[PDB]
Amino acid sequence: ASQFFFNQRTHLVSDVIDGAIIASPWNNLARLESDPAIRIVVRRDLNKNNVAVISGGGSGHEPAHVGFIGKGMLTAAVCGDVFASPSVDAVLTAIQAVTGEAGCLLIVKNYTGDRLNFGLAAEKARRLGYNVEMLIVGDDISLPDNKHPRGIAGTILVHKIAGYFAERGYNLATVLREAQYAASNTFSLGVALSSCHLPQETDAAPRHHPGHAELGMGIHGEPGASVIDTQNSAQVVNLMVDKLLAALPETGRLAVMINNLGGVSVAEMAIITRELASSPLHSRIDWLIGPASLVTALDMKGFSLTAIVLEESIEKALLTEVETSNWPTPVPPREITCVVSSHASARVEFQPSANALVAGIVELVTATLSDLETHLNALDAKVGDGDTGSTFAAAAREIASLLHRQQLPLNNLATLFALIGERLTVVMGGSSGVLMSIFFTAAGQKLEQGANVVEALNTGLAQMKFYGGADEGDRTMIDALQPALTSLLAQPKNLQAAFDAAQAGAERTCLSSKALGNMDPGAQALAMVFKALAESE
Amino acid sequence: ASQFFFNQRTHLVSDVIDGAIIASPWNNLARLESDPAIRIVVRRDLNKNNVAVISGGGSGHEPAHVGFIGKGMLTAAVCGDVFASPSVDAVLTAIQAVTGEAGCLLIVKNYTGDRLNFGLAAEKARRLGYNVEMLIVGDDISLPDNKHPRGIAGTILVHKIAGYFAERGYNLATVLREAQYAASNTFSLGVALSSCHLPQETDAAPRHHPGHAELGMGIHGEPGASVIDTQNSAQVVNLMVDKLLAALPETGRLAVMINNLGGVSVAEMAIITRELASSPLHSRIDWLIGPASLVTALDMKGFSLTAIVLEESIEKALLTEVETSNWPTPVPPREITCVVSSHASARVEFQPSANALVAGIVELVTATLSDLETHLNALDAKVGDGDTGSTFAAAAREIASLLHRQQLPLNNLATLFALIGERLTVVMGGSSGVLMSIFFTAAGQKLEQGANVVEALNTGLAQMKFYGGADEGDRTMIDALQPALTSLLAQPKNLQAAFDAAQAGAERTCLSSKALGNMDPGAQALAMVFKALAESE
Ligand SMILES: Nc1ncnc2c1ncn2[C@@H]1O[C@H](COP(=O)(O)OP(=O)(O)NP(=O)(O)O)[C@@H](O)[C@H]1O
Ligand SMILES: Nc1ncnc2c1ncn2[C@@H]1O[C@H](COP(=O)(O)OP(=O)(O)NP(=O)(O)O)[C@@H](O)[C@H]1O
Ligand SMILES: O=C(CO)CO
Ligand SMILES: O=C(CO)CO
Ligand SMILES: [Mg+2]
Ligand SMILES: [Mg+2]
Ligand SMILES: [Mg+2]
Ligand SMILES: [Mg+2]
Repeated sequence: ASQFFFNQRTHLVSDVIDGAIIASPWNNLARLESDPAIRIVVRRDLNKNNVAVISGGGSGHEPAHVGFIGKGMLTAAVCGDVFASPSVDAVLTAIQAVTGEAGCLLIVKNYTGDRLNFGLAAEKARRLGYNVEMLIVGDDISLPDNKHPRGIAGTILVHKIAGYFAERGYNLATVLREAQYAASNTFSLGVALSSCHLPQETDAAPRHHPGHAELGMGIHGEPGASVIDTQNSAQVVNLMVDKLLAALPETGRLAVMINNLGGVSVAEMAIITRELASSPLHSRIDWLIGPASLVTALDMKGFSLTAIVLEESIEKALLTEVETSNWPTPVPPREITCVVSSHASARVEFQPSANALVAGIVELVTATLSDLETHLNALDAKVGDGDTGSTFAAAAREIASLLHRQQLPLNNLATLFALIGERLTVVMGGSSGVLMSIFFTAAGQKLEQGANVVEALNTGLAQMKFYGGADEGDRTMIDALQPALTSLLAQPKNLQAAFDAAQAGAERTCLSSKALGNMDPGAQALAMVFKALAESE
Repeated sequence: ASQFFFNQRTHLVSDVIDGAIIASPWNNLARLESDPAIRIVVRRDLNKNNVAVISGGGSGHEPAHVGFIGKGMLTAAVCGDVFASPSVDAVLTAIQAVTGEAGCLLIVKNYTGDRLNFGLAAEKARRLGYNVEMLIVGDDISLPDNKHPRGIAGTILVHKIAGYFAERGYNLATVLREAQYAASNTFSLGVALSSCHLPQETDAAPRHHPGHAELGMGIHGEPGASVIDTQNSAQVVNLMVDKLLAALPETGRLAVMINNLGGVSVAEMAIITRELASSPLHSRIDWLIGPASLVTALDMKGFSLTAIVLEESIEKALLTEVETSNWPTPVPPREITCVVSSHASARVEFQPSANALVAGIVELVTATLSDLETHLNALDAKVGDGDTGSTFAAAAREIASLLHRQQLPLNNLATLFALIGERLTVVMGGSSGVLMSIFFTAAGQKLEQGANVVEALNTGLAQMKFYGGADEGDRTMIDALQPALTSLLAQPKNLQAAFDAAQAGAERTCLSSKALGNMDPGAQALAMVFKALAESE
């Protein structure tokens, strides 16, 4: 057991190169022909004139590094198995394959493996006349007590710079110089809630600290430095900023790169951006690079923060656009702005009126429902959350009240409907309330545009179905309403006819239980209403 | 206990809007002033003239939908809490705030919540004169037995189209029409290894099926349809393709969108792309949209596949560039190509020679090490993996052999070194081998460029330090080599002097254990070598 989408373990690395290629925005990536145990990617527009910038490292960091290959950055990338440096054979095959006479600059992440392998390589290469140069990058500041700073997220910035001068046609020695400069002005710090899943069956889940967060967890999954007693975005980001400010000049503009280690939600990544924005670090940030997954660790739920000082040339090269696959384009921290609108109140206006007829109905209808409360709750109990009767009564009691306080526009229906619509949702929560609002609301806009009572009701229904998604036969109040309304559309004055129609429909809902004790509360509610009307006309 | 980067639970949604804004590439996003319980984002370049396309839904799907706001797509986006539709109050405030006279088209994801809320809204809006229109999107094909297809990943394509016609200045009724057209030509299917983590303490971990994968897992984390008996990339992707082909025309070009639900590694996402590339679906794909996180479910470890038929207008509108935050730019499935190089073999050339002197050393040195094997293994056992003696002997026995078979270029050192360098890594695996290769290899390139034996050795060392990262005092063989080499650089012929130097250094490594039983194998190995040399001169 594990949790990894992959086919043939042994074709893992390869398959990733393929898919990386099959998605090249600039179709500028190409695999270098060679033994299967050597996985190299090289830019199709090879310019052996300029100094070639080669980079690499293990897999699982993705897009690093095939991602940053092409005009403006990496010439080629050497990929080894998951979390393991390539062979010497491969780093060499790469130098030869793409290095011209201007030379090549190997940019290696600070780890004894990559160093040793890329190193022996660079040597066997020097010996073949190739002018080689190697720059070890160590930007992690998470373990100051350790001799060799781990190389992480910041590495790619070192590329951006090196690549700049490379394309401009500068001498190898000038590339290296400018490359190291950036490096020594780069500081990265990472945090993670839980490690990453691997492409193999393992003992137990990934390292994890319940409720806590590990600071400085290595991209290979290495153990970090400390453990923060919380998972709180603000707190955690601030702490990181301190440790970051603690190792950055007391003054100097800078660009900050927010890296997603692979398993943080886009949402979370966003909060973290808001956190760093309100960070004591804000007042010196002229640029943001992220949120984005730039140098990940498989699906590790962690993010990183990389700061780079803008002294001299650095900034110029950052901002220069390039032709890579995943390189993000620096963006100055925008300022949240509040746009305003001429927002007209919806609160329906009305002027109280009396109307012996309509009032008699509003009274009868409202009252009818109000008594059922208990029984409808009973029915809703064998079916759902036993809240129907109470829910429906709230809406009734409310309009019933407004009736008695003489505050109802009885003389104008299109307005009375619109009013009821705009009030039920309040007294009654839940879908019902909204559905019962959609009904009248849509109804009143049919009456308004000059239509009879039955045509509005029927349309108020059509809308209730459109949004509510319910048809006849779904064991719903629609099962009694429609029939009832379809009967009034024929014989507009025959209330017995419409009553019977509802009662029949209300009964169908009784013939498909999975819990007359299986009856759908809505249907009943409806039917008993039309029954009330009929026993008075 | 949980696993979520967030500060104030109640400011969750808001905070995400902020960070989404603070990163706007086009600085075209702005929050609409309103009560705090109403979270709306609207494009700054509001053009009431064109029909406004409003969309929304819960949070946690991220960049959807604030990410797709701007020229060419969404006018505004209404955001509700995590995995919960916005209020009616909010969907309305949005329509008013940005809808002109040309009207507005609400594009809603198929879920009873969003429908009901955005619906009552659209109604209360119609009533205020606003020409409103609502399009429910349902592209999930994972549960054909269900009445209402869930809305997912494909939704954004529906936007791309609707937005197209909107900006061109078309009539509301033309937008809707073209919008629905795309929708009905969109088919999505998702898979997940495990659900997502939420911003709250919960009973147990997210749904998960050890070794298996859930098909049709809802973006809210709903239960999917089936469960595949494997996690295999190829298998899983193929199955999805079948079910996809099963619901797509037997003929027709199409674009496919590969969506990352939030928690899949970039690497995995890439394999899945390679899988779909070799899929029975390839021969009809003129475009790829992804891999990318477009409509996620927090950190859910799953991906989705959305197919859209290119009949008529659809394709024209897809490809049109827009001014959004996260909209990807369709890219035709590239073809992996193999670039070739003029790769010169490194295999060092040499012509056998005899040399009484040098051979006497190669013999003495090689032999000296060869005997230690046992003792060096003992020392390496109290310190590391008890493999030193054996490792070092392999390298010795090997050169010792080559000595005896008269196959060594004894007459030319620069070549003998270069040869030994190019052979030790083979007989001896592990860092030692590589270090011992870096030594001689770099050495031979110093002798080659005309230098004495001691200057090469000293340089071979300098390199070993540069790549190996070890300095004097790190309890390493460097602790005996350097002193020894530093002694020969002064008195080049005094072997006793150099011996003593090593023996002293070898002894320092003895004064900092954490396991003369604490001695570093490397150091000893070295010292006993210079001792051998001295007891013969
Ligand atoms: N399209 C529809 N979808 C769902 N329910 C409907 C629909 N049309 C009518 N109903 C009725 O809605 C009633 C539900 O009762 P109600 O008093 O709202 O409690 P509830 O809906 O079960 N809980 P809640 O989701 O919080 O509103 C049922 O009796 C159904 O008859
Ligand atoms: N960076 C370094 N530079 C120089 N010498 C080193 C360095 N690291 C280790 N050594 C020496 O190399 C010896 C390593 O012994 P060895 O028998 O190769 O076991 P090992 O280090 O565990 N090989 P491996 O299993 O690949 O890690 C030690 O005695 C050290 O003296
Ligand atoms: O993945 C790690 C292996 O060394 C860094 O490349
Ligand atoms: O998050 C979901 C809420 O219904 C989809 O918008
Ligand atoms: Mg109920
Ligand atoms: Mg309820
Ligand atoms: Mg050992
Ligand atoms: Mg070993």
